[PDB]
Amino acid sequence: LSTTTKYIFVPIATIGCGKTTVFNTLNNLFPQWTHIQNNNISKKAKLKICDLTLLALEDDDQSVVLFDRNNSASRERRQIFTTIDQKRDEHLDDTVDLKYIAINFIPEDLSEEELWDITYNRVIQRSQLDENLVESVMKGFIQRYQPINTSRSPDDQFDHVIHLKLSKDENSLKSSLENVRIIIDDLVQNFPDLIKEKPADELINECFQKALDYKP
Ligand SMILES: Nc1nc2c(ncn2[C@@H]2O[C@H](COP(=O)(O)OP(=O)(O)OP(=O)(O)O)[C@@H](O)[C@H]2O)c(=O)[nH]1
Ligand SMILES: [Mg+2]
Repeated sequence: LSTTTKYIFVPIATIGCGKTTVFNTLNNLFPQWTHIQNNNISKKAKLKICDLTLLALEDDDQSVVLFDRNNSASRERRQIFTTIDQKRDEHLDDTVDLKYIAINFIPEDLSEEELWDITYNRVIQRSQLDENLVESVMKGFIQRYQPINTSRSPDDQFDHVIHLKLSKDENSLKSSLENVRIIIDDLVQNFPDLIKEKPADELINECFQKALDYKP
């Protein structure tokens, strides 16, 4: 109306960390949020994910973009900050305040061995030349992975970091469901004007079930 705040949720992740499951759950809970999936964008598309992000924040209707891309490498985070900062005046007036929230999918203390075991088994459970290609692309995102470091450029440009968990499921609780709850609780504490009514636990569970059973 006079000063509007918008949010870009940026994962730091590798393949199969649950980015899309977490973001689909959130979008099921919050239909007005915009989930942009880098995987669904043609690498010969005119508008790339940073362009679509700014387009999806133009209307007063639109306040959250779920930026669904791995960003395992530091330079991929730097691309987001620089590109959006350079182009935001093409589409947004000066009353719009943009906040970058990092969603960290890979805990500081997780070994590369455990990261691989968890994500590789998730991905195989969802053409042997096919499998070797999948394994090799997954290894490339892990090879390039540089943990978040808000003490140095570029991660010091994040306004906030939400730290997620990454474990084998225990006590029949999927870690992505736990992470959805972590994000919602963090937002209601740290950005109370974003989520008005904290959704009921039953609704979160059902929105997660929908995302989990989604078969593209
Ligand atoms: N067991 C278990 N499976 C999960 C969990 N979260 C997601 N999955 C499954 O793991 C697979 C990968 O999850 P995605 O949400 O697609 O992960 P992603 O990070 O988006 O991976 P990419 O799109 O390939 O980059 C899917 O089959 C999910 O249903 C979880 O917490 N526990
Ligand atoms: Mg995905």
